[PDB]
Amino acid sequence: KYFERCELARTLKRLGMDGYRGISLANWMCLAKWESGYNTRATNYNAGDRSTDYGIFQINSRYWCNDGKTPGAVNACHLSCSALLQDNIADAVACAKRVVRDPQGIRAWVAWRNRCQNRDVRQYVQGCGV
Repeated sequence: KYFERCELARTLKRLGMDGYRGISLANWMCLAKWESGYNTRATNYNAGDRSTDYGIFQINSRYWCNDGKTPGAVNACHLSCSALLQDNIADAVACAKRVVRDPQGIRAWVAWRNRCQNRDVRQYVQGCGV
């Protein structure tokens, strides 16, 4: 499913993402926007290392979820990567939270550094009632 901007903002807020490990909702919005365009079905195969990025936050199979086909991969979120392809994003959010509990925090996603860090991300949550 492709979420509408404010629909996603409130969906993430209800799932407890607002200020999680000090990360604002607008930061998460910017991340989902640049990672998948708010598409829970988004997928990207990385031919270089044989891994795949899954769902709305494009979480990688090498370390976070298990798809059974990534060489020497781990499953830190303890989830089948299929769970990251559901319209319901509760599991993807649980995993995104797991990712940010590590040292890097939101910096785990290079796209956040590229397109959200030190950027004006207000626009992502304006008018959403969050």
